[PDB]
Amino acid sequence: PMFIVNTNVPRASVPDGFLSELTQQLAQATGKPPQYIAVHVVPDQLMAFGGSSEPCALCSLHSIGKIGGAQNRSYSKLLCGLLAERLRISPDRVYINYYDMAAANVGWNNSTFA
Amino acid sequence: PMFIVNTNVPRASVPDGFLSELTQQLAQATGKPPQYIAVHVVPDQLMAFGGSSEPCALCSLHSIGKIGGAQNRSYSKLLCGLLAERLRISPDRVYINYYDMAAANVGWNNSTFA
Amino acid sequence: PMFIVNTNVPRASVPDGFLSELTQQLAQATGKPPQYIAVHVVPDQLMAFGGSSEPCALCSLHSIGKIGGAQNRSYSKLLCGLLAERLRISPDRVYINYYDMAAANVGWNNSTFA
Repeated sequence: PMFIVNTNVPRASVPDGFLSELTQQLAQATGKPPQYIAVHVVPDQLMAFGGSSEPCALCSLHSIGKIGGAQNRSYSKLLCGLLAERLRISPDRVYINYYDMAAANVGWNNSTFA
Repeated sequence: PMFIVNTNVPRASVPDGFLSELTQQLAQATGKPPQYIAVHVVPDQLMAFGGSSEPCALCSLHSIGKIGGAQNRSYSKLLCGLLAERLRISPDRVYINYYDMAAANVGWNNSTFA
Repeated sequence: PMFIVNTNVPRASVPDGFLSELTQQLAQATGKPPQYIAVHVVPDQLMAFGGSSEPCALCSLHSIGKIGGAQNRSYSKLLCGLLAERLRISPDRVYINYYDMAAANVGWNNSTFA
């Protein structure tokens, strides 16, 4: 699984250990081993949500399976929780796009996951 | 809707007001309320289009519905128009990927739109 | 086709000529003319792969067709090869998401490719 967060919150507001916390929590939520979890945080972005430049985040979670109605609700509660607690971003200023990737459409280690 | 623009045009070439203009115009073109429109502009990128480093843009528009052949033509005319007029990027050096997101696959406010 | 790579490798480690090499090699692998190939490299990123911050890359390849099981294996070999040789990123620390785009869902030059 891969999780990306783009945000206008400044780099100095991202706590040390945030990458690790995301890795651990997503391993738990997805059921996948942490060795397969990739995380990417992009602060200091030039962005707006609803026309406002108050703190916000635009995110993606890609995973081979483990994506669906109930699961995505649960991921959204988890991830909005983390972004609120760690980055002080209001859950109503967060979008998370979920992608259920076909194994054949993810490249890794000179091949695909198919 | 979420609109992202990545470009090699420098930050100082992005005019004041550009994110608001995007937000306003996308609300109009998509029919969605401005409060749901998120925009993200990433200047100073290391990129090429057709092997050339002349001004270019790689973009995405994600929306829950309002995505289709005619609509996407109309978005492309609008957005290429804005990138040409405001960032001086030629329309033929612009790619926009469109995504019609399932409501279940967009997280917001601790839940999804499902 | 459009190829984007996000990496924690620093900008000074990206060799001269790298965007052209990507452009050329992807033209060859996809069969599409280089004039239609767009590439984007984003260094100095804050990211982790499998809980660690050694060199890694999170990437996407979007193409109108030319996406599938065998082709994607071949792209992954090529692109992991280039990232290893040029950026010294281990292939096992690289994910590449592949997207087969509908022509109607790609904007270019005030319209779509449909």
